[PDB]
Amino acid sequence: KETAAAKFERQHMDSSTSAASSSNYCNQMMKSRNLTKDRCKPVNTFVHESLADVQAVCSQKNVACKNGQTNCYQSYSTMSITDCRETGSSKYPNCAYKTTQANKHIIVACEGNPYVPVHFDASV
Ligand SMILES: *c1cc(*)c([N+](=O)[O-])cc1[N+](=O)[O-]
Repeated sequence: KETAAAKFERQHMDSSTSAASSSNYCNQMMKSRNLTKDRCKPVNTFVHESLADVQAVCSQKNVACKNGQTNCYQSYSTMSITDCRETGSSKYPNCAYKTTQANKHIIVACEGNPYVPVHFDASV
């Protein structure tokens, strides 16, 4: 029902800001995107770039994915990202996150026609 593409946008895209606003950013975002309904994801990354710049990653630098496949692409530039990692005080359903601001290259796996991002592989 929710495509892999759509799930990518829900889990990782945040074009509404240039960077995380407060230390509570990950707590608010994890909750509002419903990323903590099933369990507390241990880590998550949000990307603060336009959808078009992120989709364009699929025509950028081709690299190997962690699983060894070859449909992974690294952004030519660094992108503004927010790192969310569970704190020592997190127990489902009361997940808790540390928000960290970063600027790094993103690596995503792409698939389909249109060829779009479906999985966030790593940040470099
Ligand atoms: C989406 C986001 C997180 C998880 N999870 O298992 O942590 C699963 C899904 N999903 O669409 O299955």
